[PDB]
Amino acid sequence: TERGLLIVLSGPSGVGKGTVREAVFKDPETSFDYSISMTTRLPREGEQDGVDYYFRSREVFEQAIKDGKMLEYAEYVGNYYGTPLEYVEEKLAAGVDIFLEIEVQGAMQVRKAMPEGIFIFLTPPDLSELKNRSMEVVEERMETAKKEIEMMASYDYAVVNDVVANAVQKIKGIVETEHLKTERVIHRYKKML
Amino acid sequence: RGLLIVLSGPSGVGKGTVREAVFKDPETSFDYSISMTTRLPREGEQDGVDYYFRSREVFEQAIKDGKMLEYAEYVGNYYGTPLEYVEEKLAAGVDIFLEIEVQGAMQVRKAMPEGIFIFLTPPDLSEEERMETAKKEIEMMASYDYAVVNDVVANAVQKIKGIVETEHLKTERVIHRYKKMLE
Ligand code: NA
Repeated sequence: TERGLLIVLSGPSGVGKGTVREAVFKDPETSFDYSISMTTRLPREGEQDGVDYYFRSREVFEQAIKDGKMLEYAEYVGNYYGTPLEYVEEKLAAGVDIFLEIEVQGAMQVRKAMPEGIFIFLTPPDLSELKNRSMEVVEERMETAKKEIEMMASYDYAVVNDVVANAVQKIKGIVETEHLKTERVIHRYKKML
Repeated sequence: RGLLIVLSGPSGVGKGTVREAVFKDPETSFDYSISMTTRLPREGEQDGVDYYFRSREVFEQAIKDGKMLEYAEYVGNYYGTPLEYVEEKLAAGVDIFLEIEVQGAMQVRKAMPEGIFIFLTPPDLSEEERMETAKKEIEMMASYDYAVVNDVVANAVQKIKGIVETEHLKTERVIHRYKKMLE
């Protein structure tokens, strides 16, 4: 059993992260597991622990935060929501790739907690077409572009969401390429011997 | 700037077969790195297509003048990669695909680390001399960036295309493109 990879897809709000993540999971060639979040809220109708969420108490959640066992977390209306280190680690050690789609502020928490993850920045198609366009809106668009390029330096790869199908193909290519790195390939061959 | 893609692996692994299939693929944007040789053309071979056919005098002068990226002599015949052709195509934004023997690949690695080194792996490795070969192939592999099994030629081709596209999507390269656009 080769170690799984944590694949983190982020990028600005409205770039199509949700749509790309859905298409990645619909693709018959992918074999990712979705990251299951831990929450302190109680289950709703049809929800199962270990399937929809890891339902835990506030005490358990805060203890996980204090012990550095939380990759990312936030409190949304008195309820904690977060990505637990223990369950991500168990799946990676069992050889399963985990795919996590998250907002840019959440991604920086995950990056600090798990630098071994593969961080993909989903890019607006307008970023390359910026010059093919001073108004306060033009000044804002140029400022947005500069900050996206600066944010991108924290990521491993940047993929343009020109066509959802194209972003999916590039993401599959990234994950396959990461598994072909000789450090990982040698590990497989040595464990065989 | 174009990427230097170096495909290597042991003799008989199918480097030639995989390189031919890579160039037959309609999606390939790679330009084949044509080697220079002092041997005469074989049946169906053309200068500037299959090889740069040159005399020993020209080749030895290119060696002496530091104009070879890598070279070797095999039973009186020189084979090598001219440095200028590579450097010019890379600067013009063309990706270069170089299929070479393991000893040639290590010359290129020393000269140009920025290259993407792909080790084409025998399928029998996962399945006394055979064990010794396997151990040395695993040891060699550590000097390469990626290792691709030649299980099915079509599968090796898609993994190689995937490697080149992924290297193009690295944020260091993507940021460089966007900054130039910015000004
Ligand atoms: Na596809």
